[PDB]
Amino acid sequence: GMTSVKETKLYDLLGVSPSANEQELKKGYRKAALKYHPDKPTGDTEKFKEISEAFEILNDPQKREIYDQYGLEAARSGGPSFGP
Repeated sequence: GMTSVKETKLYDLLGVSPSANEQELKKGYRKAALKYHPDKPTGDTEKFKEISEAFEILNDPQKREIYDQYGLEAARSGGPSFGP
């Protein structure tokens, strides 16, 4: 895909590189899931879900763009949902 995003963290959340292929995503996902697994004492469930969400944002041109423009918080919210 096109890396039209602000941060390449989306790839880091999948444990893959910008030009990663499907095989990379699968193996990286297991690595990332092993990294942000809720078994970790901090209990990062949001980060575990963020793994999939990152790919979903990266795989979706709408949220991909929103990520570039505003960032992850906006992209994951489906837009600049930042009220006063």
